[PDB]
Amino acid sequence: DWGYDDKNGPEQWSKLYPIANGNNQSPVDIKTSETKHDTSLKPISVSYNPATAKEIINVGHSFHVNFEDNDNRSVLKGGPFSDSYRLFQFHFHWGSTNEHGSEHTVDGVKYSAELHVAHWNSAKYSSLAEAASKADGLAVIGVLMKVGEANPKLQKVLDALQAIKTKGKRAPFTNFDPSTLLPSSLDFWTYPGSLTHPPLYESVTWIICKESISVSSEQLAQFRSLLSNVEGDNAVPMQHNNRPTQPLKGRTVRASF
Ligand SMILES: NS(=O)(=O)c1ccc(NC(=O)NCCNCc2ccc(Br)cc2O)cc1
Ligand SMILES: [Zn+2]
Repeated sequence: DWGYDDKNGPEQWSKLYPIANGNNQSPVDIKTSETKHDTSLKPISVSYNPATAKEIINVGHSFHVNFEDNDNRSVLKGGPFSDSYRLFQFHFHWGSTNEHGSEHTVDGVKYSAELHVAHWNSAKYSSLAEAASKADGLAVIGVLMKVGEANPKLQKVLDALQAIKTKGKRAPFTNFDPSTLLPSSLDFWTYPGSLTHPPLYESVTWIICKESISVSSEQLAQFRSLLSNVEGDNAVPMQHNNRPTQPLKGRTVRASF
């Protein structure tokens, strides 16, 4: 099984998942002197229905908030896309201390955490499982989280963690619109990339917001106090789950601004 420790972590993923050394891997460092402004990029449009929120799950290396994805109640449109993409999940990545924790970096700068809002191409495919391995199958919005003031918009998420403290626990998580977590401006960078952990499919069009959102040192501590072990075993806090940045291999990061 893969993870983030020294024996099963990102530097070893290539043994079971050779795509880890591929040409479209994520995350990346966005060098702003090398980005290309593309006037053809449209604004990002998100329209999410809070009734699609379903469940929060401790998946061992992280926690996931999942959404009902049987129809187009919650969709992402615009940006580089001609297809509509259906929301299915959001989750976070974080690091061992405040000085790192984001997955993407901007001009070498590491942030404290990163929010991922993930969608699948329902115009072309019939399910997440079909879409997840297709080059145009997934769209993920990344938001860099800068340590500073406590972010009240995270409250429902943080309040839910006490009920999913150990691996495999899950609980209803309803009536929540994750567009409330996005920054005020949706100016973005986009590039073709991958899932940031196994199976590492090169199926993701990334949308990285220029504006960060805030998170406090104590809110990050709540993430790190989640446990990767099953109930009854020795407690193993989820200290970190961010992958190092990967080579661009000639890809172009486009800017909407
Ligand atoms: N950090 S991230 O880059 O935003 C990120 C990382 C991982 C994921 N993973 C995901 O969504 N689904 C798992 C793989 N697809 C389902 C699948 C796989 C194999 C078989 Br067999 C059947 C299946 O249904 C999403 C976003
Ligand atoms: Zn992620």
